[PDB]
Amino acid sequence: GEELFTGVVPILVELDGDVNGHKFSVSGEGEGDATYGKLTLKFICTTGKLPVPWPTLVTTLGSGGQCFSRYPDHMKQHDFFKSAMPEGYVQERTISFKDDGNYKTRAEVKFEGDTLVNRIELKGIDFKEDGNILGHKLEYNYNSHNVYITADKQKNGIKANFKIRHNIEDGSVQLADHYQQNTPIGDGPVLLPDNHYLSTQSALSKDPNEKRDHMVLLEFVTAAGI
Repeated sequence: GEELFTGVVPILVELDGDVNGHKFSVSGEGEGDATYGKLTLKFICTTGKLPVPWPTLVTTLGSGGQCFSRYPDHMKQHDFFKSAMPEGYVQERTISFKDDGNYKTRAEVKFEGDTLVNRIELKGIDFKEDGNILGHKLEYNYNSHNVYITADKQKNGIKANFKIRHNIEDGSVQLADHYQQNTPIGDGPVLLPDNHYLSTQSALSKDPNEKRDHMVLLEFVTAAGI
């Protein structure tokens, strides 16, 4: 439940991807603090260079940030993510880049000891050869986003819909529409929320001592709407 997130929880993230035939793997480690709604993670591409830009992977790789959200006192009954723990939940997403391809995922966020683990299977198709993604025209940055959550009582889980604004180097913005569905792994009672949002902010940086392809993610997630 929410009892497992009172202190600093260590995180381990693993991702196997396949974008337009290009195969890659990403490892990540870090820690989250639900009291501050903070998440700090370091990702490394274990297969060499990443064939997609790092900003396009933030919501998938940093999906654990949704579990570390600071929910206000009058809202702690709308926290699905924490209530699904230790057994966790299965997450499936469809990220649609406007005028380009899409990413289809299958993720699992659960507890393995004192460590929260996020394992993802990603498949990307229909990307343009010299488009914003495969052409690496995205700036190494990120903007704020609100994750609009609604309950799916039929499947005992939740649904989420949101838009990500990716800044391009020429001045344009690349829209990435997100569709999300979560369902618990366990049979025990989970918290089914009313309509609300997760106010999320993401800051990206580099580690000047890491020679490998990496990304440092600092995320701040707070709940609101009710």
